[PDB]
Amino acid sequence: QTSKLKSVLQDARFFLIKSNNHENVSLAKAKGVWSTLPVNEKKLNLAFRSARSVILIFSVRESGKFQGFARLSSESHHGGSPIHWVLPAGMSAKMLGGVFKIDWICRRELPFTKSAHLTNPWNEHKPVKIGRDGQEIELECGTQLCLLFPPDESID
RNA sequence: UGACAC
Repeated sequence: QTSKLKSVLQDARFFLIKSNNHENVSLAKAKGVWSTLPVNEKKLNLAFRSARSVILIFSVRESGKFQGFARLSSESHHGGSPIHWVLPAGMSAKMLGGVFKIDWICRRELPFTKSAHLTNPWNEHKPVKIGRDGQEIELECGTQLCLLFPPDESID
């Protein structure tokens, strides 16, 4: 069975998160928080109240593989210092700082070959690895991704 | 409005 995690997959909204470097994803799991473009933080903040739960799926541009997924624990923060994100070329911190708490359901990576049979109809019907940051994935599509993640038992 | 698949 999928343990208590299944409780989210029955009604949660899934979101495709991208990153320009593996360092932002690695830093986000080391901090237990995340940040993204202000148009995406808005979609995640509004999805938080309208859904039973929100799930953020992590990915890197050059990797094409998923680095993990985590449940949005809270809305974006403000009035305090931001996280030390690794800003890629042409990026600036002014688009960030809306840092939100997240709960890592799995720290492990997952190659797209396991999810190759999946596609997002809430998009151009393209595979789950394509599409921009903040793209909303279908309820049952993103659910299936959570079922095909490997166990994090490699950590200990 | 600024982290698509390569």
